[PDB]
Amino acid sequence: GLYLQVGAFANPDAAELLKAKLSGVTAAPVFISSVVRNQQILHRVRLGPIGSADEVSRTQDSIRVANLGQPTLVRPD
Ligand SMILES: CO[C@@H]1O[C@H](CO)[C@@H](O[C@@H]2O[C@H](CO)[C@@H](O[C@@H]3O[C@H](CO)[C@@H](O[C@@H]4O[C@H](CO)[C@@H](O)[C@H](O)[C@H]4NC(C)=O)[C@H](O[C@H](C)C(=O)O)[C@H]3NC(C)=O)[C@H](O)[C@H]2NC(C)=O)[C@H](O[C@H](C)C(=O)O)[C@H]1NC(C)=O
Repeated sequence: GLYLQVGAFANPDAAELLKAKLSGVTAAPVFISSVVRNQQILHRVRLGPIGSADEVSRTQDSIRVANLGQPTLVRPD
């Protein structure tokens, strides 16, 4: 499965809001992965798993149309 990251935030409310907005533009699962980085909590807003490269492309397009960020492929850890 393929995964996108749409943003990463120190403010968890910003991450939750972006997650909620993304659910309106994609059918793929949207989730927050929070990690410790540089002595702070970083809330990463991600989606997937997406089943194909073509669906990834169209999902990136939909996110840009919605002005929700510049989504990039990531691999989960
Ligand atoms: C190759 O390295 C990887 O590059 C990635 C490049 O995309 C990088 O991901 C990005 O990481 C940056 C931080 O480094 C992250 O930026 C956040 O950007 C948003 C804007 O989209 C900020 O939000 C806005 O802030 C302004 C005021 O500053 C507000 O007025 C505005 O309302 C905010 N917007 C929203 C929607 O709420 C955000 O700052 C707010 C204040 C917050 O933190 O809550 C920035 N955060 C930080 C911590 O700086 C950007 O979103 C993110 N892009 C994507 C697509 O994920 C990778 O770094 C991230 C952190 C990661 O590792 O997961 C790079 N990876 C590594 C390992 O270096």
